[PDB]
Amino acid sequence: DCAKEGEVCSWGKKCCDLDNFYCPMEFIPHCKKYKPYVPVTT
Repeated sequence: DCAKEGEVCSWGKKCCDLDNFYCPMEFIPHCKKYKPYVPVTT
């Protein structure tokens, strides 16, 4: 079992593909697809 795209991650579950998806930092994070290659300060 895993959290698909748009599914609650972190406290909820672990995103099926953490490599292609990331878990946001909020009250109820949702699996979101991303592909960064040039991270910047923030």
